[PDB]
Amino acid sequence: SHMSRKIRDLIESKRFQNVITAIIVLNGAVLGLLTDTTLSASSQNLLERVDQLCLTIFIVEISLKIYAYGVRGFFRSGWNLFDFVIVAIALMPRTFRIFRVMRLVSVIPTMRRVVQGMLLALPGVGSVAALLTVVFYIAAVMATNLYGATFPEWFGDLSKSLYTLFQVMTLESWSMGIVRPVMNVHPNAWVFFIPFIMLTTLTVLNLFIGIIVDAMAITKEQEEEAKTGHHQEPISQTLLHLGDRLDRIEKQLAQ
Amino acid sequence: SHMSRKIRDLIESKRFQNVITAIIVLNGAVLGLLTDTTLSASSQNLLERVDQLCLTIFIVEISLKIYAYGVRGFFRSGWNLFDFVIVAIALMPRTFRIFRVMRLVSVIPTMRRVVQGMLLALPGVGSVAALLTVVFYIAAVMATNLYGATFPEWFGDLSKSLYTLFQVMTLESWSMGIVRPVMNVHPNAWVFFIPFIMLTTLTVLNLFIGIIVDAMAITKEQEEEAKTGHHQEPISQTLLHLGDRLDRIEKQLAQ
Amino acid sequence: SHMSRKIRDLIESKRFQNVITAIIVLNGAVLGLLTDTTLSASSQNLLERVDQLCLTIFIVEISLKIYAYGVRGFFRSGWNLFDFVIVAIALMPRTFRIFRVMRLVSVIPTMRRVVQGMLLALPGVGSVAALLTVVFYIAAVMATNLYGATFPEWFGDLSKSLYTLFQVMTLESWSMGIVRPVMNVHPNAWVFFIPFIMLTTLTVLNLFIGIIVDAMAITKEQEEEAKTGHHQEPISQTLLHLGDRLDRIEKQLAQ
Amino acid sequence: SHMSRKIRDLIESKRFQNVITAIIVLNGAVLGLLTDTTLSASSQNLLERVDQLCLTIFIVEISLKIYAYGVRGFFRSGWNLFDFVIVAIALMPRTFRIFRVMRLVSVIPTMRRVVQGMLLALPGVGSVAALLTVVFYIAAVMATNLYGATFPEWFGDLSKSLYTLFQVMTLESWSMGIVRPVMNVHPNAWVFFIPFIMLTTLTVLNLFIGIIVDAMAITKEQEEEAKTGHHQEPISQTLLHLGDRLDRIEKQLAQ
Ligand SMILES: CCCCCCCCCC(=O)N(CCO)C[C@@H](O)[C@@H](O)[C@@H](O)[C@@H](O)CO
Ligand SMILES: CCCCCCCCCC(=O)N(CCO)C[C@@H](O)[C@@H](O)[C@@H](O)[C@@H](O)CO
Ligand SMILES: CCCCCCCCCC(=O)N(CCO)C[C@@H](O)[C@@H](O)[C@@H](O)[C@@H](O)CO
Ligand SMILES: CCCCCCCCCC(=O)N(CCO)C[C@@H](O)[C@@H](O)[C@@H](O)[C@@H](O)CO
Ligand SMILES: Nc1nc2ccc(OC(F)(F)F)cc2s1
Ligand SMILES: Nc1nc2ccc(OC(F)(F)F)cc2s1
Ligand SMILES: Nc1nc2ccc(OC(F)(F)F)cc2s1
Ligand SMILES: Nc1nc2ccc(OC(F)(F)F)cc2s1
Ligand SMILES: [Cl-]
Ligand SMILES: [Cl-]
Ligand SMILES: [Cl-]
Ligand SMILES: [Cl-]
Ligand SMILES: [Cl-]
Ligand SMILES: [Cl-]
Ligand SMILES: [Cl-]
Ligand SMILES: [Cl-]
Ligand code: NA
Ligand code: NA
Ligand code: NA
Repeated sequence: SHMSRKIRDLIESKRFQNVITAIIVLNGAVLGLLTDTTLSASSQNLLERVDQLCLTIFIVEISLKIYAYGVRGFFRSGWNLFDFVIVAIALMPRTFRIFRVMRLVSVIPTMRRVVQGMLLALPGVGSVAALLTVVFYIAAVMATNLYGATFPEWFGDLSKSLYTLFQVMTLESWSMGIVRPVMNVHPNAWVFFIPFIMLTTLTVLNLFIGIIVDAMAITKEQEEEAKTGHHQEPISQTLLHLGDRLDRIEKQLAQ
Repeated sequence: SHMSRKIRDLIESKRFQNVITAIIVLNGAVLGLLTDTTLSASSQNLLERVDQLCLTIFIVEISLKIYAYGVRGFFRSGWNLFDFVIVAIALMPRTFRIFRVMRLVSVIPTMRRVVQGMLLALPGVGSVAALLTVVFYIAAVMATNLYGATFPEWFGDLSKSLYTLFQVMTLESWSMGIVRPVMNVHPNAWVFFIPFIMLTTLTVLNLFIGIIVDAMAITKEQEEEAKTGHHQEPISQTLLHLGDRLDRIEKQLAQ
Repeated sequence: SHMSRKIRDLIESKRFQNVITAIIVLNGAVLGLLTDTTLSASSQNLLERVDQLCLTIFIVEISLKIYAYGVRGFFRSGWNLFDFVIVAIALMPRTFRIFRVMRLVSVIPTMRRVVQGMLLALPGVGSVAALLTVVFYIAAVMATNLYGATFPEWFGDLSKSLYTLFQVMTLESWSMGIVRPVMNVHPNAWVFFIPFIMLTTLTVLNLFIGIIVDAMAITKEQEEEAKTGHHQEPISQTLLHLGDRLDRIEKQLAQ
Repeated sequence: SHMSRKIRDLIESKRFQNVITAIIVLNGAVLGLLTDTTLSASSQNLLERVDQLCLTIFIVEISLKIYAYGVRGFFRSGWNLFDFVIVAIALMPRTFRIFRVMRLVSVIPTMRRVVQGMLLALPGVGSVAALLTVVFYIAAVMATNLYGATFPEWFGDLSKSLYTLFQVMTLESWSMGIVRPVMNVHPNAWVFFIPFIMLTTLTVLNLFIGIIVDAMAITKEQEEEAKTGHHQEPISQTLLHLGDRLDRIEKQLAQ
């Protein structure tokens, strides 16, 4: 009965998605080729047109979408917003056009759900992250005061110290490159660095594991709802309802 | 009543498996000795005959098998196919004969099941892997543009950048060897590299954990079915059936 | 009806907490600025007053608290004790004032619960930690005896050996920096170092995983009790009570 | 009524255990002091007597034990056997006496149970370990053939290659120290090394996680049985028995 309705049906098809995916990939491949500094002037010119085309197909797509759903209903979705900004900002002649390839995530549903699970897991680890942040800040202040005068390249100011401490937490050359040189001047520096490592590696892995365990559960419920309209009821609710059926046959057997 | 049937019984015995295992090991040991560049001409000649023998015993084995199961029923199995190719390609006088030792996996059932679990887990992490791939590709394009002119050995082209970024994701000399040298020329490069590390280490570990958790469950169900013909019913189905027995005694107590 | 009661209500408000949080942050920011060695004499003087103020607001706070709860009831809490010491020791004109910023943990409840979970998990991994400790001590004695005379910088005495072995367990330059140089003199040293690595990396990760899995469960029960006054009953107790309702309807249907 | 019985009661007391623990620690402390190469002749002499004493107290202990339980019942226990060998071999005037300190594990029950869980978990990961072993062996043969002539220090023979590949699997200097130098001569060597890393890091972590998850469950059941004489019934058996109580009230309500 309606134009709008027939467009939404197009937008939401599997073929349309495949086509926009193919254009993202192509845009991506062309921006990759353009890294090649040896290119002829005409080749670069060509590739830049392919990019122009890709960007155009993107504006038609988003247009189609803002029409078929209306200004307020398109902007209802973070993903549409994201798609919109990514495409919009390219219409302002920043220099990292290649971020356009993140649209593979916004356009492919299973990929969107991976990202959604990870974003959704961030709140629940916020206290673990804050504890890490506090540990970092305190360590960076002490390292600057302790070591900044004698090791200024690594600890000369707070910024330097944070950088160095991040390197130390990743275990990268922590000993041969940082702590042994420091200990030649400050023999007890292991008393600072080895507890720092123990605590940050424990906390970071806590942070990581919390994100991953949650993100995987969220994603998995999203995949279920996407396929069947509902998710698995948690065992605890299943046992709750079993508790109810038991109450209703205990009460029924009064007489 | 049948030749075929008596051969299949041989093939499927525990003694036959032990014998083929022993020949794989021996083939493997001889290819190891042949790495020894100091060997006398006669020793090498000997070892090469032992390999020839090993390969022959393999053709008889596979023959036995294609006969006792017929062309279409042998080629029904990925493992038979794999065994077939590995042995076949050696009959074309590639240079990595040592891959023959992967037959330890195809011939030993518990080992086959480990590999089966890992292959079977690959689909379920395909979106996590694709997200990693996207992150890599985008990072490699930006690193080439940002750093290729000033650091061409590490970022001079897309290939270089991908390699370097893989090294960076593994945390290997990421700071003393790559990022500190880069920052002497581009002082804000930590703004690129430290988020890259955070995101890829999170995603890779997500990838790893997903594979392992699934592969372990799959393998474990395979080990159960191999031993008893069935696996453990998931708790959720057990609770489902408990829900059914409750319905049938709630309905029965109508009167 | 009471002063005490109206103060406790202030102390326990959300606004009061926000205010003490803001003062910790500010104290923290000022101690950070003071790392900056380039500061004018007047700037340093200013910042030191801001610290003096911050410390004062802290004494009023703790005073308020010891009054509104009484000496014995304030000192009932580890966190109050901790808050008390941190603030008290600053009234003794040690040099790491920046530890004051750990009060973000004692004053923010969700952060307190993260730390509480980790402390509470320590007992249950105490045997895994002791095993690691034993492995370290034995390794450090043997490394000193084996390698101390020929590699005294790394193994010259027990202290040196422990340090080196910690570095080796973290995998930092273990081979190019320590074990290959050692093997040029003692060709079988891989027989010591590679088992050391296998065993300590297995044990440390066991230690880490045990802490994290437990700390996460404890923290999560604390967050529940903080919000609703109780936690989730473990599935095992739920099944226990289900077993009871079954007994009471099996016994009831005697006649 | 019996000597034997009163000795076993002594052996099995908490005070006796504390005393043997204290002697292990002391033996351990003295062997540590003896690493100190600067010691006076008389100090070393003293410490060596303390060791002699410690070893003597150990023989009385084991004697007490072989008597109070009899030759066949003492040798029934792996831990007694282990205690016996450790003490016995010292009566043969090998040079790593410090292994005596592993008796802290055999004498302290919670520590014994950690080790027991890890030993008991080894069978269930045997296939994952064998797969790793196969991957290593094949990689080491190919690396020797590919790279041995041009990089003999790292790949000159099978032993060298295994060592290098272990280093590579731990990610230690894998790129700046091994693979970049190799690629200057063999530009496609990343095609060998990067898949090697992906596969071995996945497999090793699978190995590690399998050991730890199992060892923790085993240990935890052992701690339960040690305290209460039984362990927790697995949920699956609890649900089985719930299924039985349901059958017995479905069958009972026939009439
Ligand atoms: C977890 C958070 C880790 C964040 C680290 C912050 C980096 C500091 C940013 C900064 O402002 N810098 C100063 C210039 O803008 C660069 C520093 O990173 C510093 O390391 C350099 O000065 C080195 O090149 C000197 O050795
Ligand atoms: C996660 C995917 C990581 C994949 C990495 C791809 C490697 C690039 C393959 C390639 O085509 N190369 C060019 C020649 O074929 C070799 C490069 O690896 C490159 O690093 C070398 O040019 C260095 O030797 C220079 O410093
Ligand atoms: C898991 C526990 C790891 C703990 C490590 C203890 C460190 C030893 C403390 C000590 O007393 N030292 C001697 C001076 O006080 C410093 C040593 O750390 C040592 O490494 C130095 O002498 C090096 O600078 C020489 O190469
Ligand atoms: C996962 C299993 C990793 C096991 C590694 C086996 C080590 C090899 C033992 C051996 O027999 N060697 C030869 C002498 O006995 C020593 C080698 O380790 C070798 O690396 C040395 O020759 C280097 O010093 C040369 O660069
Ligand atoms: N693979 C490995 N990673 C680590 C990280 C830390 C560690 O010790 C510490 F105390 F830091 F946790 C040992 C190891 S082994
Ligand atoms: N053993 C350890 N591995 C890592 C890996 C990453 C890390 O920080 C990051 F933000 F990258 F995750 C810290 C650590 S400690
Ligand atoms: N990322 C990785 N960390 C490790 C730690 C240890 C290891 O081998 C060992 F035997 F030590 F466990 C391999 C790896 S891969
Ligand atoms: N902390 C980290 N350890 C690893 C180990 C391997 C890895 O990539 C690979 F493909 F090897 F798994 C990335 C990372 S990040
Ligand atoms: Cl770009
Ligand atoms: Cl010092
Ligand atoms: Cl070969
Ligand atoms: Cl810059
Ligand atoms: Cl300070
Ligand atoms: Cl040696
Ligand atoms: Cl010793
Ligand atoms: Cl090559
Ligand atoms: Na590492
Ligand atoms: Na490293
Ligand atoms: Na390194």
